[PDB]
Amino acid sequence: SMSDTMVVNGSGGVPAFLFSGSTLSSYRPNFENSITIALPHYVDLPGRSNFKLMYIMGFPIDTEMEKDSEYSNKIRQESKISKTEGTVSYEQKITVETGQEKDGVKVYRVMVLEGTIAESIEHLDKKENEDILNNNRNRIVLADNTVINFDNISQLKEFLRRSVNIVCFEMLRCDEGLRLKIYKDTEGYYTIGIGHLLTKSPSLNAAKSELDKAIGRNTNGVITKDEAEKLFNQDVDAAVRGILRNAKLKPVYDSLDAVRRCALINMVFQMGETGVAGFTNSLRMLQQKRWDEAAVNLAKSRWYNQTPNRAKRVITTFRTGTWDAYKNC
Amino acid sequence: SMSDTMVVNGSGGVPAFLFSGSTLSSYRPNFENSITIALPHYVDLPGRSNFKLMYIMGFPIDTEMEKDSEYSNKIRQESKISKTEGTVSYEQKITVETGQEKDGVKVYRVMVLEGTIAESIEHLDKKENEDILNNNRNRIVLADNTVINFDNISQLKEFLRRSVNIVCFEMLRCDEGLRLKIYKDTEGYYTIGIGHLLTKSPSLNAAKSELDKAIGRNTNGVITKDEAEKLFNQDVDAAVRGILRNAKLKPVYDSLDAVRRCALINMVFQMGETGVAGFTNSLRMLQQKRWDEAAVNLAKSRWYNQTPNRAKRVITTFRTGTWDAYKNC
Ligand code: NA
Ligand code: NA
Ligand code: NA
Ligand code: NA
Ligand code: NA
Ligand code: NA
Ligand code: NA
Ligand code: NA
Repeated sequence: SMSDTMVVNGSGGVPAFLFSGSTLSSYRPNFENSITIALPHYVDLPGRSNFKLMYIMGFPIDTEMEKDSEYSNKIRQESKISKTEGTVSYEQKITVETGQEKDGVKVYRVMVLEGTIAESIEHLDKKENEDILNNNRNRIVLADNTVINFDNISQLKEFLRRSVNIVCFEMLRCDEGLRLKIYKDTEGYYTIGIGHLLTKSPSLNAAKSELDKAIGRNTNGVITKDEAEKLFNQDVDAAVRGILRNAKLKPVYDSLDAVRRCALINMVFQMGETGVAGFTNSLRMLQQKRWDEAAVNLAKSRWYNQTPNRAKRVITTFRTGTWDAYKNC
Repeated sequence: SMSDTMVVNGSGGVPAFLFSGSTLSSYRPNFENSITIALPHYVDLPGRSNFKLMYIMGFPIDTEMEKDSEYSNKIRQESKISKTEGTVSYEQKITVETGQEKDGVKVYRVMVLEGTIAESIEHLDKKENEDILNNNRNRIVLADNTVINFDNISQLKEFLRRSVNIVCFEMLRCDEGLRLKIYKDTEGYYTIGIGHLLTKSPSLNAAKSELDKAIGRNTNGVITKDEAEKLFNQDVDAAVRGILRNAKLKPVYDSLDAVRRCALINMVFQMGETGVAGFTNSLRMLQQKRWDEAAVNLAKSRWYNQTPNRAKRVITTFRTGTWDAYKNC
């Protein structure tokens, strides 16, 4: 007929932009002739059940079908973990995929294959990955082969950041408290959650307006426990973003392990970025991993003199890289 | 190891730009679920032996392997047709492919699937196809499943144009002669081949310089029969290019069949583009397919009066759309 399609190019699809962008993967299959990389090659991911991958042009495609097949996976179970408020334990590897599904067939491009949460965060922020992530369904395939389906890409990125930032949550809760209703801090300012300053305005309505903006709903000044975690995530993200823009803080931050990063973030929560940036000598000792020397030097500061109990806890965290000071808080 | 590749994107390959550009194909397979178009689907091309295609994202891939396989073709035989000077009969459909081969494995993207030569010419000139054609090996798979391998894309395009233009060759040979050595035309000007004017200069050296430039070698004023065909192809191509830029000639040309196009090209060879563009009424009659009226009107012209024998032959070609006037020339 006249409407028959005679010319095909790369437009559309089904899923969209399927072979665009990049994939991060420590695993790299070894098949064999170089000129046949664009031909499909199938492999079972080492160490995993029901995890067959089809490679095309070096990219992995994860297909699931209800129909039994030697070339696709069985339909995977959905995880019970909340896509809105849940986390994945921060040390587990994850697989991040983007694609489409319908009528018992699922076709997903693998974007991160058994990567860390932090690797996943950086990878999904790459500009070359915007088109594929923004135009397809995004999911995580967990280490146990269950799946978390996300409503949109931002929800997935927020879940990832929540999973890494939660590592600092109980530490800051210990030091700053956790409140689910607006209260006044020791300076008279409206605050909620884990030391989250809403406004310096004496207007309670203004504080509620700020809270509603941060949470994204009409809270009437009351939040859930998970929303305290949401504000905390926003605050940690802001702190880290500022640290990385500050030539006095980036090198030390880049050098620290997760637990010690929490201690640096704790200092920023307490005294602000500029204040922490003033600790030139102690920061240098931390960057050089001179833990005992750093701890000794931090204790000689006005910070330590003003709040010695919290400072002792933070300093022990820098000295040891453990949660010893926060056990049973 | 530290050099291990952890990030893969679309760069390189193996063959290069394999899923770029567009494919022209009257045939369109019917598989089945929309979201699985990026998964490989295999089909045997209807009406052909040893012609299995692998479809990915709507594009066909033609693979050949020495190793026996249910998923690739047997190695195809090379055609005896000359890649430099040969042709394919102008009514045969052809398959144009671009790709790579080595060590008994061949992987080719199908660019035109059983298309006409004219369709192939237009398709391979599309800007979106430049990258894939310029960076891979180009071949034609003929209707008999034998293959013509081209040294580069220009050689393939020239072969295609030669195959369509040869249709006019014996007609113009009949009317203008064929000479393999430089001679002087009736106006004293150096000429060769099928009425190919080299220069109006009285310098034989200048004529040889022009000839060497057109042919692309040191000819010393002597060409082969196939080189007369090369000059003819260049002249037909130039004539057609001019016709399509001329608002007075394009509509009639667009409307004519192959044989009648040769008659219009014959007129341009004889009297130049501007001269042919003067035949407003006769061109209009041709465009409207009023063959008898056009033939009657063309015979009333000064052209007919000056060269009635050639004009009678050209006019019969416009009247009938046959080679009747050129049989046994
Ligand atoms: Na790893
Ligand atoms: Na690593
Ligand atoms: Na990894
Ligand atoms: Na210091
Ligand atoms: Na056709
Ligand atoms: Na057609
Ligand atoms: Na066709
Ligand atoms: Na006329």
